[PDB]
Amino acid sequence: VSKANVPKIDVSPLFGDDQAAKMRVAQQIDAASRDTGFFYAVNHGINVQRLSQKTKEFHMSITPEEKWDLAIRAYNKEHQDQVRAGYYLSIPGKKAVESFCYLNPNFTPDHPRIQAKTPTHEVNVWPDETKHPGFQDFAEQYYWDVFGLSSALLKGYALALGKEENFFARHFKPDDTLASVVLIRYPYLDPYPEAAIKTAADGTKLSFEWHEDVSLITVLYQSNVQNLQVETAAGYQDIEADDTGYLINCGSYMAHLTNNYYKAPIHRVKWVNAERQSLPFFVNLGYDSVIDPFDPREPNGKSDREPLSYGDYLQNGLVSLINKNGQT
Ligand SMILES: CS[C@@H](C)[C@@H](NC(=O)[C@H](CS)NC(=O)CCC[C@H](N)C(=O)O)C(=O)O
Ligand SMILES: [Fe+3]
Repeated sequence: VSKANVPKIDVSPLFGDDQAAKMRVAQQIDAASRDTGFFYAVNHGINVQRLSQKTKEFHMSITPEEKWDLAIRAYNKEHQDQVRAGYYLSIPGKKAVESFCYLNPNFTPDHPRIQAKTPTHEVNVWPDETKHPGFQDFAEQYYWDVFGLSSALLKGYALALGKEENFFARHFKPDDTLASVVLIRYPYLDPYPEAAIKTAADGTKLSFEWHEDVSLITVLYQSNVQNLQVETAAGYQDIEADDTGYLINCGSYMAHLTNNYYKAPIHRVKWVNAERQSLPFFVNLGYDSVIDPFDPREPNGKSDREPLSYGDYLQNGLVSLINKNGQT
């Protein structure tokens, strides 16, 4: 397969007050969004080597007893409130992947949306402090660091579409965002179970099938082991790895609001027998957020699509993705 066009864009102007420089970044985001749908964010300000080291100290020290105690509902019937947040177990001999998901640290027991039991809002669960010293405080601080990067990126997407810079960011707030971090471990295994390997129609061995993302945008750190592919008009292409930057793409909410001007790219995960990390931040809005759909290709900007609230979008999308590609 040939190599996918994935440009490196320096996103540092998006943090400052130089309006013309921000426009130059916006144009590069527009070009990448109309082409393969992917780019690397560089000069982002975040210490990704320390993120990798802290995440590795956690995955490698957590015990089977602690994983049952933190497990989501799909693995532990006792934990009916845990649909999104908590531990997603491996199944030795059948399923290789395992992961930990956490939500907004402001979703405390006194938060009005947790009091009302609104779908998609949960209070995070954490391992014992004495067993994992410093982990919960590191992980909460990381949520705010990648939140800050994502707010800057959202300024560049708004400019790219001909809008004012707070068009998306106004709907992305500390007190109510539905955004999530997932710390995915893909393990080295000897022998690697064949039941954990899927085969595409074209014969390619996979760990996760073709899909579009459920997000507005996705903001991803990975290790330096090549595995991602993107569908283009020329067929599936390889995305090169870069463990110093963040890989960015649009999810299906952005394709809805823009009448498919910025498509949600179809992508998949090749099977590789290597110990590695996939650490996505899914940029989601608030439960009642609505952006009216438009079409930047039409003279009058009007679209034949209906408004959809972010909450309804997120709940149905996460269920459909489990029915399509399986419980992770
Ligand atoms: C290249 S796709 C990627 C970054 C990842 N998959 C995923 O993270 C898959 C597909 S996007 N996403 C999901 O499984 C959605 C998880 C939602 C989360 N529990 C929440 O509650 O917000 C992986 O397999 O590396
Ligand atoms: Fe994805």
